[PDB]
Amino acid sequence: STGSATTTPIDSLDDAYITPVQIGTPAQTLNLDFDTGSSDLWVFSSETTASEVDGQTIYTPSKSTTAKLLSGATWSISYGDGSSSSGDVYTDTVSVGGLTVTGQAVESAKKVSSSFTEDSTIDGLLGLAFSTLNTVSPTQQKTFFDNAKASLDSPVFTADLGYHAPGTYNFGFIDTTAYTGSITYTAVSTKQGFWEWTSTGYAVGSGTFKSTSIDGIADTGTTLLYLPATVVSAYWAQVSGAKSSSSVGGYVFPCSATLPSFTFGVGSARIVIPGDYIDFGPISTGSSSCFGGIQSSAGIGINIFGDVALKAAFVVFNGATTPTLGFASK
Repeated sequence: STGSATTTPIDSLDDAYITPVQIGTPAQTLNLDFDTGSSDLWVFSSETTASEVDGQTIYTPSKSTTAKLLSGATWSISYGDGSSSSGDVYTDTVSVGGLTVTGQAVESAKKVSSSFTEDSTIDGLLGLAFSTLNTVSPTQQKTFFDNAKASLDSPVFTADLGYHAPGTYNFGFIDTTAYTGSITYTAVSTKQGFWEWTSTGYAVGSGTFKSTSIDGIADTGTTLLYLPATVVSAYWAQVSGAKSSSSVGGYVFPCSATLPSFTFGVGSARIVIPGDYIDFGPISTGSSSCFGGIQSSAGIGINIFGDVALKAAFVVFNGATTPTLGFASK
């Protein structure tokens, strides 16, 4: 089997991408944030505290003839941005782009933190990291991809995120028309539950490539590119007037600037992020200070190849017995 679904930016900045997901019978379609940095499929629901729902579409398990309470199971998750959610668990039929999994754990939120409530465009998350990170207790549950894997034509999914445009998540096949050149594959460590890999270096603009190992994760659920402070300083030093602002929470730059590209290495291959992908717009409406799309990871504990990086590539998440990541230009 295969599946193919379009993913759409939630706003004009590409802050996140939503993908329609069919849950239950008859289908209830919710727009979920596919997140290769986490491993829970959770949804706003008829159980979510009413004051914490503000425009999201909810899953109502009592209206699904295939929903079953997973008795005794609870979940609770906290994300790297400080947001969180928790609740109980149903199993139900879940379909993405024509690919159907029966018995998928659908984690129904009883509580969500304010950042979820305040974002009416995201109805939940669909985790695509390794199932070892799934938070359901006392019986950990498998991700949608893990459940689908055995049925797929090939045990892979691909992320093809658009810049200011829709893109595609495919399951079970690699669309050879969706990229240019060849795909370069690189080793993955699953020791932390992430799609963790080592970039071979970077360049700023037309500058020389610096060969240096940068361990990080491929994370579709993170907007920006978070890299070591040395690398980030080297980038922003090429933008007149750019500076790190403690009050704003990162590097800002004059909105009048033209940003240089940023290149990262994948083995001997190179992925170029155009400068325009690094512009996240005014820090507040009408400001002439703009927020940068490359930020320091120093306070995180891990480097994160988020959407800024991934949308410059066609990315293969190869879930074979020994997982690997592939990157191609497009």
